[PDB]
Amino acid sequence: FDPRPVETLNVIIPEKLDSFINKFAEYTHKKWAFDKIQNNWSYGENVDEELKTHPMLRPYKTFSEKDKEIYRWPIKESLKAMIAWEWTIEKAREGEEYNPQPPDLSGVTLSRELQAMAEQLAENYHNTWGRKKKQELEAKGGGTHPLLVPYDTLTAKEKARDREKAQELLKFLQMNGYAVTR
Repeated sequence: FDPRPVETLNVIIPEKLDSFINKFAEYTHKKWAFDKIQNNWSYGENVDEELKTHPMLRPYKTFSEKDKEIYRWPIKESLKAMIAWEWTIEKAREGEEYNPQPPDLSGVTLSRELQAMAEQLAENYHNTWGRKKKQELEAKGGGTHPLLVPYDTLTAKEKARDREKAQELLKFLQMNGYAVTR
């Protein structure tokens, strides 16, 4: 297994997409926050597993730029991968879109083409993780990991997390009236 994640260092995301990045970042936070709250988690100055408190259990708008970046960076990385593949992301249509009530993406259907595109994004997520994992293993004294194989050899249950991340992005894009082609 020789993972080659797409280089995004010099890939520039158009300024106009800043709005979607922030919106999707907020959505991702709402999703995380919603789950935590349903599990009796509350706001606290410090992260506490026993008291189930978390300082980030608060409106995304009240976050500092560093905290917002926790959500925005992974999103920018996905977009930079898409731009690197010369995919087109154009606002075509108007979007169909402490108690966080995040939008329900359960009813969003991706075309076969967008699902196919989600596969390439998911593969890149796996190659990114793989390349980072190899560098971690060596830094820690060597070793191996069972998931260090090509994406296509992974089982369905193993592809799941990568697929859902790719689906979430493409769903929210579509829900906001963005058309994605190649």
